[PDB]
Amino acid sequence: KPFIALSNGFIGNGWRQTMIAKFEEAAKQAQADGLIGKYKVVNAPGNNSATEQVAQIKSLLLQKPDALLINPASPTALQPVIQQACDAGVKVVVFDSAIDAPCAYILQNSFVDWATYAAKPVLESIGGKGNVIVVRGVVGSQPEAEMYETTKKILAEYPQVKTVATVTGMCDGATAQKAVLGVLPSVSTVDAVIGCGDGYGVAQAFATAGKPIPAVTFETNGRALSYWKDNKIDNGSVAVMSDPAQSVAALWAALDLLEGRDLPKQMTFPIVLIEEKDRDTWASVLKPDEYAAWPWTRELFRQQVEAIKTGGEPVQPPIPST
Ligand SMILES: O=C(O)[C@H](O)[C@@H](O)CO
Repeated sequence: KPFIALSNGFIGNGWRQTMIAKFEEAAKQAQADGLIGKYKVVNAPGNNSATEQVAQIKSLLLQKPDALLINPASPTALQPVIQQACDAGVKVVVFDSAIDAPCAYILQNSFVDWATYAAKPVLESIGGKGNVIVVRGVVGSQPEAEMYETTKKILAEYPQVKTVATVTGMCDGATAQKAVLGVLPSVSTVDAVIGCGDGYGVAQAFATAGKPIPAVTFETNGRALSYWKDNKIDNGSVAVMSDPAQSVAALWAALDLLEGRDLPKQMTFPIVLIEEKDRDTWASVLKPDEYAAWPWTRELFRQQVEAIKTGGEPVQPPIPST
């Protein structure tokens, strides 16, 4: 039975921890079901560092995986080892990123849509004027770079909005908290903070400074959703992120690849946008540290692939009630 290896370029935020947890739960079940024989997760430590991930992938290849799932630390640094994996007969699914690795299959989300849903409604909620802080995501990664360009583009459409600081948050609340706290004493009143699923941490910085909580971009986790409700935050705050369960979809892709099935080289799967009407539904199911994730079954995966191939309607997976 196949050996599925997963190499993850950054583990220092809760989204990535949910992404691993969902993969490991799905893999464990696949193993019990006799669909796979073995699975392994390896995380590169540090602030999204490609050099150690490349080394880790080479150590994984020595164990002869049948498929390798990769969340890449860099848009470019993994290309040679990806080709090395393919040359050794390994099926390679790059997920939660789009990179120019010709032998790999790409399974991503629309980072552009995410960045737009995080920035545009937030700027509208402050009347297209005022002061904002930009908190960047997983700097060094391809999705972060794409989203930052998108955020700047949207900001350019609102001339009366001033960026009073840019910092790096790594889509991690505590990291964002620390970086924002660092600049608050030096800046004018802040109307919004456009970040990467870090709004709970951003909010704590403002609370520590005794300043009113701006419009923020929350984590799609249980704790942020509850904070949003319990303080009845009604100030333009939003909750949108990519799907951590891209890892589970990548598992199903790998297994289909391993039995000779054809997949598109590029696949766009859906992000997780939590509009007001969906908050309580998600909050009912998510543990505090658990990020919202689509429950991909092998069948739901195949449906989405069929929609992609045929250009049909994106599958809108169901919010789990359990
Ligand atoms: O760590 C994260 O939040 C994710 O990888 C995003 O940067 C891309 O979906």
